[PDB]
Amino acid sequence: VSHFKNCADKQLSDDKPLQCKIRNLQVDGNMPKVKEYMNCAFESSGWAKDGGKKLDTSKVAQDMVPYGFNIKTELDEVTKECETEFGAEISSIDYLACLLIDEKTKTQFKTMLMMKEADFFKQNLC
Repeated sequence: VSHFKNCADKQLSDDKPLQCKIRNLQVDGNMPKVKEYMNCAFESSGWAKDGGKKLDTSKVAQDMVPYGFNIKTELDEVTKECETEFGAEISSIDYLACLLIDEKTKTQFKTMLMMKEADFFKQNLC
């Protein structure tokens, strides 16, 4: 199951340009539809809890095992810093950005994401 493709096909079927930006990991929460999309994709991946307010790092870690990674402690640290920054207003797009910006997590997370969600990320969207 590609959670990212299923969310894109159901929320963004008429918005290939935004799908391209998502493919390129060049989106933020100020763009219309992005907070909604990323909550959809993180929730069906088992990552977003409480509608996007919390992140289950144990599920992220589970998903990374087939790619040879185990950085659960780093995921916990980055997630905690993200929560301190955004507080009650946090959502999945913020957790994504935190993971993609931190040297502790970004390359491992992107490898898992590109491989596990290949059915979305491989598409000719741009």
